[PDB]
Amino acid sequence: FPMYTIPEGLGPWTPIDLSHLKCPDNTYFAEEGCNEGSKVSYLELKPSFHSQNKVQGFTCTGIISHFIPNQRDCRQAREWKKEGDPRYSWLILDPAVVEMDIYNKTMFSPVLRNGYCNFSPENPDFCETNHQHSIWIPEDEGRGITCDIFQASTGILLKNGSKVCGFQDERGLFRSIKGACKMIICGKSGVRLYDGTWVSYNSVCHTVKLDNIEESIVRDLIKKREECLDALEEVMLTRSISFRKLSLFRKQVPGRGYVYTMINNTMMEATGHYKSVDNWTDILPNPICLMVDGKCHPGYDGVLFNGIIRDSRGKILIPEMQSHLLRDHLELLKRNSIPWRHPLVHYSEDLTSFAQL
Amino acid sequence: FPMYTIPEGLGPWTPIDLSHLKCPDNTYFAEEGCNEGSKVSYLELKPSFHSQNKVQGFTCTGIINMATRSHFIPNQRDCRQAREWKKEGDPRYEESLTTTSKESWLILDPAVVEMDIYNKTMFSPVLRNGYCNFSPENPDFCETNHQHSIWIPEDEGRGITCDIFQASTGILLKNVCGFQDERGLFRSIKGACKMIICGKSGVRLYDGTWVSYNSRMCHTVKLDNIEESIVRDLIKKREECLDALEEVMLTRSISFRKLSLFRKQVPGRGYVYTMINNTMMEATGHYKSVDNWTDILPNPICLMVDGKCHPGYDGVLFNGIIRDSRGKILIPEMQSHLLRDHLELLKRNSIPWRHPLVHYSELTSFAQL
Amino acid sequence: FPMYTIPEGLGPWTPIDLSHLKCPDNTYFAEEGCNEGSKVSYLELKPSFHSQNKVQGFTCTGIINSHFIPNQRDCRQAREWKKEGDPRYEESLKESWLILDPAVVEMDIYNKTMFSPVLRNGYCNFSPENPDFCETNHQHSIWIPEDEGRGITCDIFQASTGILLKNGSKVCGFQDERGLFRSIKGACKMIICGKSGVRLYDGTWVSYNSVDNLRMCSRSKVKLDNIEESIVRDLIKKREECLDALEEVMLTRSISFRKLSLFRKQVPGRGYVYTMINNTMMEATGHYKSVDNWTDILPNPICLMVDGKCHPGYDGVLFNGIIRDSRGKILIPEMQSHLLRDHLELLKRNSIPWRHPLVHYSDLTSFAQLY
Ligand SMILES: *[C@@H]1O[C@H](CO)[C@@H](O[C@@H]2O[C@H](CO)[C@@H](O)[C@H](O)[C@H]2NC(C)=O)[C@H](O)[C@H]1NC(C)=O
Ligand SMILES: *[C@@H]1O[C@H](CO)[C@@H](O)[C@H](O)[C@H]1NC(C)=O
Ligand SMILES: *[C@@H]1O[C@H](CO)[C@@H](O)[C@H](O)[C@H]1NC(C)=O
Ligand SMILES: *[C@@H]1O[C@H](CO)[C@@H](O)[C@H](O)[C@H]1NC(C)=O
Repeated sequence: FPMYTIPEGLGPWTPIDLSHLKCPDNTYFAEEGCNEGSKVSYLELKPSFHSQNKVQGFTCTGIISHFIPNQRDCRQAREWKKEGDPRYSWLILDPAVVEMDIYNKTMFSPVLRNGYCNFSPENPDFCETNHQHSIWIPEDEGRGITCDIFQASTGILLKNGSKVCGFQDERGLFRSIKGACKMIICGKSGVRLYDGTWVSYNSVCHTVKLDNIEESIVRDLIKKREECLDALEEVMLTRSISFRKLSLFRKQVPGRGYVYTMINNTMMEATGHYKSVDNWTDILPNPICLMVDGKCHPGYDGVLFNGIIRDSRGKILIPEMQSHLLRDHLELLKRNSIPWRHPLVHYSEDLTSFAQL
Repeated sequence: FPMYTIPEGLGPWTPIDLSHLKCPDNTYFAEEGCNEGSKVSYLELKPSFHSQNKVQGFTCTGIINMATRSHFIPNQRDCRQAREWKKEGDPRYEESLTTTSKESWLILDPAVVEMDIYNKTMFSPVLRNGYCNFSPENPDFCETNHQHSIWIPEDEGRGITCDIFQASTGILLKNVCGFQDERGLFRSIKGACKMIICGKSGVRLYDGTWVSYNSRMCHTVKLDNIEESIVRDLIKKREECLDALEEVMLTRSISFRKLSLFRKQVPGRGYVYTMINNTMMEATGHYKSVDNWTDILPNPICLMVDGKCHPGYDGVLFNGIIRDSRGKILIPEMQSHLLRDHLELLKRNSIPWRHPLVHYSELTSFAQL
Repeated sequence: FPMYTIPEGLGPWTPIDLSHLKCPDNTYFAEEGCNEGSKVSYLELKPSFHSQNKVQGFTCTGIINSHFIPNQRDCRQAREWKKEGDPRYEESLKESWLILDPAVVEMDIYNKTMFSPVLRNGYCNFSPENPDFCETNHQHSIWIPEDEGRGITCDIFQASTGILLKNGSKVCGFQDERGLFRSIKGACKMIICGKSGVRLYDGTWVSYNSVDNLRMCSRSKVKLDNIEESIVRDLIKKREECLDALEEVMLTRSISFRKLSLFRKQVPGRGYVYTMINNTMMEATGHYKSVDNWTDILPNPICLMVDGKCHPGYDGVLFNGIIRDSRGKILIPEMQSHLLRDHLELLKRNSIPWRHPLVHYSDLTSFAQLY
């Protein structure tokens, strides 16, 4: 476990719900007798693609007693309110972020009926929401779907004579072949590696295979994960989080993983390629500049990503780093409120509780 | 400490308050010089007995209306009448409706209390001074911290019974150091003493289990005969469960993850907690070591306890175990070791009920009902 | 780290806010080749000095309509009628002053600036334009100290006698009158109330000028590089555990006597001592010493030995998590935990209710629910 990790080539931020935060996958396999290879021109996935499984949406509830709304007017209602004249009819409650896999494009969320939904002839452009009379709609009719998900990059396919022991990234990251498998995405053939990255290079598929690891390291990963899950348990309870606690969601080993922040009291997600950091100067060459992708990362409203913030005098507070310095800071400790809980998440079975709005 | 641990002989559930959660005693002692012996036949304690510490009950509060509101000290007789009306759907609701005056007995339940199984002394924060004793001046009821609110057990008999033994067969091992369960789990004489229960002759072992045979200071643990590293881990584990308990009592919610911290990590007698009807539930069981998940999970959807797949309640089992939507058995410790996160195991499950007369300081605000 | 730790020469209690809880400094430096030296007779700091950071105060709000800006002593007169009884409560039911207290503020004891969220933009300085009060983030509410002199004083010194230790003619450390070695590592020279002396790394000052102290002190208000790795990351475990304790207090406005004991200094030396009275948190200051055997401090189940005398406590609460049960047994959280003896009274989350309305405030007004 390096002292620290910092994302390389960070993707754009997507707003998410609290329930979307996931504890990092901290597995990383070493390089042994596998160092030489041939440079392989291959395309891999752009960082936005890994934020394609979060589809923005709103919900719609009709009334005079509640009635079953239909998509067309729900949209023009949702298009108003985005600027406001009538304010009522169809009650529009947002954000309603859902997950969806790239393959069947199935949607998954507690606000959707039976936990999930699939666009069908009977619902071509909406989901039912296990409410009496509320239907869920995405914010882009096309659900931010696209296949412009690849870019050119140069790596080295690693020799072991004839056989392939692994891969090495354009960044330099050794990614092994231990948990690699072959899979087409968007009509291109490529390899799917344990780490999460997909690469286009062809030779010869949530879970985790953990049989070839020393007890000591599999115990440490379980330690790490449980720590993070307690924090998640408490974030979900209190709808709040401290920048300290948020740092437990930072992928602790080099590799692809999520990067988390808070903007406008909403949790935000992006994808990056994590690189080991050995010296605080390597990412803070002076106290006021967090170096990410060769640029000072400015942040927003004093908040960078992954629990990093900026104090009252402009200095960067990296939780892990302050903690190793025994220098406590109330700003790292204060609970940041994430108020929004969507009404129809915990809903069951003349006018609902969301008569409030 | 075994990988996991599963109850044998799982007794019936009784409802408890969150405060009755009790972090397990994880002490278990070795067999290093006690080979074989003669199979003896004996009486041990039915699990239900170990739940005689808890006595279900309710509370009753006199209610005088207005005219054009007030408090009186009712008697058990028609508190019990109004309580029974509340159990079936008699218009006891009409009672709590609003010169002209109305008398009503406001029933508030559950009010589970703790009881000295011998003193028969009940303990609660609802009882006046946190305890109560039946007397000729209160034959069948108790006083609370509210002068106009009485406490009454649901069973006039407070489940006091002596039908608490029954027949079991095991092995007395020769050296004589201890006895082997009908479950085959060694118990040592280490930390044992003598005592009489329902007039009977028997020994109590460190486990607390009682067996009928003979070949006397008697709750406590001494833990001297324990190496440093182990007692550190016992403390480590216990403090970890106490953290869970503190947050449970505060938040009045509990996640199945954390619920698993109350299971006895070692074989022997201990409690088994589950959640039925939005209420904590307690039963007693004899715990058995587990070395391979497939011994309890003959397939993904069957949890093996007392020979049968446990059906579980509301797709939820005990000790933090649940069923997913398809029936898959989620055992927290198991999932955790596979690095497989489940929100079902993380959602804080609400145990909302909090009795008004707990920590009440001498018409009342608790009264709009 | 000693099994436990007990405050010697315990000063008085100052009511603090929850946010004023601080996680201890568990550093301590051993002796190597620093055995004996010359006895000395010095001045050291009264423990109350270390709570001079906390200036009590109240806020006075002018009601007539709160639409009236109150004069400073239209407010003290109102506040002193709250302290006792009087018509105060009858103005609240033409000109009247709603008093809202406590309103503790931190103060830098040299430039005398006060800081708190009830103050305008979170801080305050006296000026000829407010020689005896402060502004709030509400235009009709001022803030006023409880003492005109904000606890300022130079009567902060006490006479005690130490041992000045020698390796060579180089001085390596002191031995306070309690007996506890305090090294010279990270010591500096400073002037308090016009006396000059050395500030040792433990938060203590003694008047006694020694050689090789050519550098003066920067901020009274830690750093640490020459310590065993194992030790430094042990300390980080303790700090982090205390910081978690604190994150939940601030959120929930409550704390258990289990949790509270995580704030006690794990090593001998100057440290804060915390308790609750009257549903308010409370800080004091003492010179902690190692406890090696519980009976040293618990000679008998009902008496906790602090400064020769049994500590009475207040409402069954003595400090640092120590409480008295229904019998009057002394429950030291650490001691109960090592015996695996659970007690609900330790787990119980004790409420710290008070939230002064004017914290981050931004006709008539809403918190004016007549009090
Ligand atoms: C007194 O000294 C303190 C330094 O401890 C100064 O504190 C700063 O005050 C500004 C506003 O006045 C705050 O925004 C800063 O956060 C404070 N810094 C610290 C370190 O507390 C204070 O300004 C000084 N006052 C005077 C009059 O010199
Ligand atoms: C946050 O809110 C402000 C105010 O409405 C808005 O202008 C801003 O664009 C929002 N944040 C981002 C990242 O756009
Ligand atoms: C029963 O025992 C408890 C302590 O174990 C005591 O508080 C209670 O008063 C006793 N009552 C009687 C009647 O012995
Ligand atoms: C606590 O409150 C009482 C008044 O009820 C008062 O007499 C006592 O001095 C207070 N003690 C402290 C330490 O504040």
